[PDB]
Amino acid sequence: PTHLSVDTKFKTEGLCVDIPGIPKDMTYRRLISMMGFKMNYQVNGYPNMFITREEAIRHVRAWIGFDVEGCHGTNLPLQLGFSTGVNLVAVPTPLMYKGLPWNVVRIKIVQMLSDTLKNLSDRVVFVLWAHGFELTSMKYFVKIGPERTCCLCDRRATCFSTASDTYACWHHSIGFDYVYNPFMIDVQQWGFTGNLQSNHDLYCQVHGNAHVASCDAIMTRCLAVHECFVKRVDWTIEYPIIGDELKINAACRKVQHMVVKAALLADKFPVLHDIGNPKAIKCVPQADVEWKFYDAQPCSDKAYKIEELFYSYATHSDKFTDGVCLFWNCNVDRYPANSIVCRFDTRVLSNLNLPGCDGGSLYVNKHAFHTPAFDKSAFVNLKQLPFFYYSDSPCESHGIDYVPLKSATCITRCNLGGAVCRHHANEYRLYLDAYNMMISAGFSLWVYKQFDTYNLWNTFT
Ligand SMILES: COc1ccc(C)cc1NC(=O)Nn1cnnc1
Ligand SMILES: [Zn+2]
Ligand SMILES: [Zn+2]
Ligand SMILES: [Zn+2]
Repeated sequence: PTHLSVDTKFKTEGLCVDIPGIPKDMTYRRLISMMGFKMNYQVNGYPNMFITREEAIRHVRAWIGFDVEGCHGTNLPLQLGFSTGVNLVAVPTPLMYKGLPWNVVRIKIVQMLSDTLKNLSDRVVFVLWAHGFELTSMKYFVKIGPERTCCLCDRRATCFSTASDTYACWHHSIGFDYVYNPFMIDVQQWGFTGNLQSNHDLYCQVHGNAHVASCDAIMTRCLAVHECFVKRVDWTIEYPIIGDELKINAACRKVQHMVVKAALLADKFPVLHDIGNPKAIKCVPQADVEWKFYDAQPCSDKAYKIEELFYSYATHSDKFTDGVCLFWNCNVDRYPANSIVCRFDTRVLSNLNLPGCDGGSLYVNKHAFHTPAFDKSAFVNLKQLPFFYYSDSPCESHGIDYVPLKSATCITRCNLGGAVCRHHANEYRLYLDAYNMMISAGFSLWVYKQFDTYNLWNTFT
């Protein structure tokens, strides 16, 4: 059970309005044959055009919703819609394009998928709510065959060119006209009652139905993400490194240690309530503070209600008002005023952050985390945490050329003494790099209103 057997049954009830008379008994093998594709008994890495739900989840970065609506089926123009917002009209002679023949439409498809996916995935997975026309239109822009490599690099081939008779990956496909060996999954096969809009609207109010193919393509991919990442969550699935994952995670651990350590030194809290990851470790192991941990896995649907995080049933909760609360990526509706908070901003544009369900986003870095929509009102009791670098380490070099550092936010004994030493300047610039990496990845930092770095200077006496 590695791939989806071509002899698996495909429910054809969703297909019978575009294709009336379709057999109720249908296998993937017969469907693929009906679509105009010949697998010809080939054991070359492409056993089926269609993939399992499990394989689709492993390749979420490759998901592109796809819908086809009949504008007028051999003699009529089709509107091709993609979860990128693109609508192309193909004539058989929110971005809406005018009627053009397939030979030019297919060039645009390859360009669009290539620009969208080159930094996300080695493939495309068309996410469908299959009614018939999307499957029968594939033959006009898709070619299949054995698994191949790019003509310019070692990556797998995702495109084919009839002009040059060559294959390319998403990075080297300029001028290519066919999508080569794509994958697809039909959301309707999962067992739903009612149409696409009725199932999508149950979970999401951000995607409306403006009655174009791209709206359906968006809704289809949204509903798929809800089913695979919101209601059902899998933290055993690892995802490849496609960008700054390692640097971002390392920056996150540096910022956390810095901010929490300085909050403990500035306001000397006697107790810290660490609410979040059940596998969390003390980010400041040498701190005096009474460290108390509370387990809450990342919320993937709605933000946790703060009232429910403290709901102790028939017994008393701990006194959250005593000391400080640390919410490191533990997303709540409204933070207590005595908090240190790291909250991922779902609106961030990046190769790690994919569009999600109901305003939320699917953040993919080692694991997939569907995150609830960033909401500014969650931080009404707090303020934005300013950048600062703090260090009590000795002014000792141990060792990359140099320019003297002048900064009001380098909180060290040397800067108090009038001149930042080389070590603390090197460490300040590295910390500032890590800090900017974390902010630009989408993370935002918030703190209790009494926080003041001026209180850190007297820790050097
Ligand atoms: C669902 O939460 C609980 C369940 C049972 C019990 C006994 C306690 C809690 N909570 C709790 O004490 N949270 N806390 C965090 N910072 N101050 C208080
Ligand atoms: Zn290539
Ligand atoms: Zn939606
Ligand atoms: Zn120094």
